[PDB]
Amino acid sequence: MLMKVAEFERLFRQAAGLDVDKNDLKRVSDFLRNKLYDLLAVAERNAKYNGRDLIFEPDLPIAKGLQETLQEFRRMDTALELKPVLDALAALPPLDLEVAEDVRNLLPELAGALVVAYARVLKELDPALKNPQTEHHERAERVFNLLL
Repeated sequence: MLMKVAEFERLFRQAAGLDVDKNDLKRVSDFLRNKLYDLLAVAERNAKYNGRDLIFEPDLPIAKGLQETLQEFRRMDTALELKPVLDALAALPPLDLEVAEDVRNLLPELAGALVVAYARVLKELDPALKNPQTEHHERAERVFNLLL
């Protein structure tokens, strides 16, 4: 998974006051891993367009809102390990281009930002519910699919 079960739990609680079900975490991890991979796939296309053979941060399609969510995640002081994120991404097809060092270091933070945004979307679907179940996750995925 992108991070430890305890880290996912902590982020859902910190970001949105939600008690996430441990049973839904593997699906959350896989879903967000796919979104992160797709940010890198688009970044690869952008790097090539700019005549480069390496992916830099500006190549990742990060809109202002997600950039602000990333800053908020950074300020939660949650140091996520790189290896689990790289291992999760390696589960999918390799990209043609490698990424710059600053991008590699940004990956765990982007994984955390995606969890913060996902938790907050899940909360907005039912502001009063503290313990969302699988059905709510299906709706949160549909929302994420519209933009990422």
